[PDB]
Amino acid sequence: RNAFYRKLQNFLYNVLERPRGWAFIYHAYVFLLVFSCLVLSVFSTIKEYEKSSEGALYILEIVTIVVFGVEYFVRIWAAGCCCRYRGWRGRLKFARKPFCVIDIMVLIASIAVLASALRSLRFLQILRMIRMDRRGGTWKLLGSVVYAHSKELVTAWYIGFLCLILASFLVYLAEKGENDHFDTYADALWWGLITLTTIGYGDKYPQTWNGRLLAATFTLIGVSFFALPAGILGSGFALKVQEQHRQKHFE
Amino acid sequence: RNAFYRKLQNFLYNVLERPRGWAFIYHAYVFLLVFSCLVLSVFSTIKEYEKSSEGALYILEIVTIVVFGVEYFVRIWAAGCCCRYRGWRGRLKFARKPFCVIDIMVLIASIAVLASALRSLRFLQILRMIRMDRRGGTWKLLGSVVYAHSKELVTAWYIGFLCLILASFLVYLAEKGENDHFDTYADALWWGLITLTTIGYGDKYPQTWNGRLLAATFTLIGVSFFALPAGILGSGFALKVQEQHRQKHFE
Amino acid sequence: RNAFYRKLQNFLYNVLERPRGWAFIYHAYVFLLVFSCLVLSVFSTIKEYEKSSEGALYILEIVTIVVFGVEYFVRIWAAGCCCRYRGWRGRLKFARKPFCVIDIMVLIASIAVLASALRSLRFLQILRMIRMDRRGGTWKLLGSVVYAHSKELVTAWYIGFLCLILASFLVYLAEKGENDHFDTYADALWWGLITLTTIGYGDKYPQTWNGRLLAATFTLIGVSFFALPAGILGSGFALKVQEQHRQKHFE
Amino acid sequence: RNAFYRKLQNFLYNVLERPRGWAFIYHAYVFLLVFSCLVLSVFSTIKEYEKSSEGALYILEIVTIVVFGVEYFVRIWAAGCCCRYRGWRGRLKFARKPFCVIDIMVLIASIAVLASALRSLRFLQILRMIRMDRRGGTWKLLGSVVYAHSKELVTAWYIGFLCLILASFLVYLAEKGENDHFDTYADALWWGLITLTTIGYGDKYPQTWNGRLLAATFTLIGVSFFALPAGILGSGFALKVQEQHRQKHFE
Ligand SMILES: CCOC(=O)Nc1ccc(NCc2ccc(F)cc2)cc1N
Ligand SMILES: CCOC(=O)Nc1ccc(NCc2ccc(F)cc2)cc1N
Ligand SMILES: CCOC(=O)Nc1ccc(NCc2ccc(F)cc2)cc1N
Ligand SMILES: CCOC(=O)Nc1ccc(NCc2ccc(F)cc2)cc1N
Repeated sequence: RNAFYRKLQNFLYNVLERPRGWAFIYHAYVFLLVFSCLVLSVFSTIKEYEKSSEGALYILEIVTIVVFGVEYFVRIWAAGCCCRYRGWRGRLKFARKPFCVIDIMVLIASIAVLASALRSLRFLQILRMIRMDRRGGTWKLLGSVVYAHSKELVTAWYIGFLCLILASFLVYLAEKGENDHFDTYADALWWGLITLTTIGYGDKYPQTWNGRLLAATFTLIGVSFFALPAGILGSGFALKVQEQHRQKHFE
Repeated sequence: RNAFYRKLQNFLYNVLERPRGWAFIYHAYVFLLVFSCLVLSVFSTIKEYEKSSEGALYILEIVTIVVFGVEYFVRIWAAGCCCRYRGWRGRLKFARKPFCVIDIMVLIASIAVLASALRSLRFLQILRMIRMDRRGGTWKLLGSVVYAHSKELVTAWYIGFLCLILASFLVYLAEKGENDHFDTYADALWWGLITLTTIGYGDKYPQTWNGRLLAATFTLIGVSFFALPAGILGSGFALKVQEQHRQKHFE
Repeated sequence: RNAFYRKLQNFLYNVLERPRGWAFIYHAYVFLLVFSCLVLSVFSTIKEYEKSSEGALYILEIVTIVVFGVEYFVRIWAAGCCCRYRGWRGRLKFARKPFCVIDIMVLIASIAVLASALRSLRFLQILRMIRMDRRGGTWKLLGSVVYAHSKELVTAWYIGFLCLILASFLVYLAEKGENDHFDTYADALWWGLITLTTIGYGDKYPQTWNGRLLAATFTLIGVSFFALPAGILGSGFALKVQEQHRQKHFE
Repeated sequence: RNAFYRKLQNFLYNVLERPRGWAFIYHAYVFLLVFSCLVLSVFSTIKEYEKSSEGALYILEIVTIVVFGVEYFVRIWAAGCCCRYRGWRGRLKFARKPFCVIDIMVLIASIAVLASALRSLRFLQILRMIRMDRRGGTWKLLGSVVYAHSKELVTAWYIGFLCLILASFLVYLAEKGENDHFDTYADALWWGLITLTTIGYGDKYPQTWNGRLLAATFTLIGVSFFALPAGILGSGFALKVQEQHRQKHFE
């Protein structure tokens, strides 16, 4: 009962901790439970189905509190696999990690809330989602690629920003008298910011052929400068994965 | 009459089966007949031209049933080219393939429908389109490239999802009292989901300068995080074709 | 007066013909005259400024007919530089090229129109724009890159098309009774086609939480599959220019 | 007091001038002061909060004039580090640079305005933003990448422009009689230009099944040709940074 003790310790703190193979199954399904619990929290908002959803939602709240209670327990046990955290002092200190203690705090809030309250449960659910990280890996990856392309990006942010201010001002001048949409500069900026991202709600549009004519030039330019940073970062991620691909195919 | 027998067997089960050269002509034109049959099925919906289209549509239904009846026949014959499926047992078992039997089932439904019915014919037409694959090659290609970029993508899905929930909640707080668009959280989420994809129907827009001010920041961020996965996959497909290009230029 | 004869022949049929250096100046400015002539043709449409624009437009029509008359003359003369088309037979046959004869036909139509008419002049102006090519180089380049990526693209066109038909049908079912936007399938297809491209006019939007819920899933998928082919072709052009870059840096 | 004199000269004309490390902190924070001063200039437009913002804005105007006055002073002093501009003649001529003299002119306008006026201060603030460059580096980078891809781009601009004119004309013909949106060609062009960029305000949309049918084809094409140049330039920037990456990893 030692090699089984020690084996299951290894593979469990493989799955619970940094997971490799089929542990992504478990990490996806725990994501599903926290996620669907957040969704039913949204169904609580509709007063026409508030009572029905609330019925099922306390129940799924039951299961979610039980799931993460046991997950907290099980990880603390299978954390014996750490060669630095072993037996007494390890497992008595491992729950002292930063993420772990905030995690137990979020979990205990989950515990009491079942023992104005819904604000608390919506937020703790969100921290389950953000609890997905435990490392900030996503933030690290995004920061790296944003850093590598700082000159190209800042080129796009500067030139796009200028096109916004310019086009908004011109349209404001041409359509300040004959239109009620463009009453003050702040309205012309809302209009510029909402066309250049190609959202185009339709609540403010120019209606004199001068406004149409000036928007039509800075539009053709600006809408393509607001769409660069998505294009630049998209290519950056793909290129970076190709390089990590080959580098890893060797080492 | 053997070498002609055997020649036309080869080139026909080249064209009907895995096609190389001018067989893409035939596969495109059969796609046209199934496609245009689906379109006339849509024209059936307009009651102002329902009768005219329905007139022509039973006729093109005639041709389509005849075409695929003969295609079923001709492929079963020219399937003698299979070195594993030869004469009796092959051609008597080749129609036992999974895709082939579902194909004959869809075809026989086509046969009876010309012998509440229009629901059946719209669906069988759809299965002609999905019958285009016979291999799931498109699904394989998409799955490969989605798999290769799982870390970059999940970075985008996580950070975009957070920006959605955050911006929707802030705008909901700033514009819950002075506006009828944002009545419940579920409305604020519909608004967030429809601006961040830059659809912008225009049915819900913020109208207090607090809502405009908070949307204008998470908008500039979010609309570019919802547009990544198209950008990442787009670069992924192009890069992958370049690598298959060179690799094949050798081997 | 021979070396000057022959020199200016060379550099002129350099500029007029396949241009290298500062001949792009001339080709841009001739593009400006044809272009601005088309624009004033559009100003003719507004009856409030029809007369003013029409005033200036016959005048710029004067200059444009004179410009291209002389260009036709000058190119036919400087075409002596062709080692195959020399003196009598060359310059007497060079105007027999396909593009040249259609060009003289368009020019002569320009001549007579100044000697229901505006339909003719709008069209001939368009053929000046399309006359920019003379080779179909742009069509060749686009066809090459579309050809190279046929498998990735057709993956996107197939999967996007399916998502359209599917989402439109589901939304049609959920919102056929409680809404006047979605009356027939053809309306649901117009709605699907206009959200998935993220145009979003706002004339048709779902208004029952079932329609919002089903659109919100196929939206998140579809809007990113309709945006691939721009992303794929965009990366394709950039990659191809890098390869032609290095290849030419050698040879 | 010489080595301290000379040391701080070096590191200061490192930070103020071409900055390397933590000088980006200072250059970001000076960007914040000019930027937030522009924003409060916009809050001046809303007459409901005009007085409150104007209150705080003269104050932040105080700090901004003092900041750039001292920056002008301090840079002129620490400009002794220039091996060509040293002591008397250098520091007496260094303020004779083009950017420096326009900068002092903008600064002195800032000085007098605190000693119809708001038009002047909004513009000078803008020139602080454009003063960020001092070199046109962003313009240089954009021009380089636009130049490198001139053939692919002009392919996109030509083919997209044709699709615009074509689709707008067809829709104009099909929906000129039965609709008030499309009254003249100029309206059909506004509609075409605003759908093809996927803005889609919603003020003009086709409403006869002929207009819907013709828009639906040139839409599927055009909206993807208007989105190329963002895609091409996006890939161009990313590719170019990868090449500068490796080249610099060597030299
Ligand atoms: C992808 C990460 O987030 C983005 O890079 N997005 C983004 C950021 C800025 C801009 N434009 C410049 C601008 C700056 C300030 C302003 F107040 C207004 C406009 C465009 C985009 N797409
Ligand atoms: C291309 C294949 O499909 C996509 O990757 N598309 C996509 C998927 C998700 C997101 N955002 C995150 C999100 C997640 C859940 C939610 F309920 C709401 C938002 C954005 C896009 N474009
Ligand atoms: C860039 C050159 O043109 C494009 O490749 N564009 C494009 C073509 C098709 C699709 N979707 C599939 C579809 C097919 C048929 C239909 F009737 C409806 C939808 C999307 C885009 N963007
Ligand atoms: C990124 C830098 O700016 C752009 O390249 N943008 C852009 C420029 C033109 C076009 N279309 C062609 C056209 C030309 C003239 C016209 F009067 C109307 C249409 C599309 C885009 N996106």
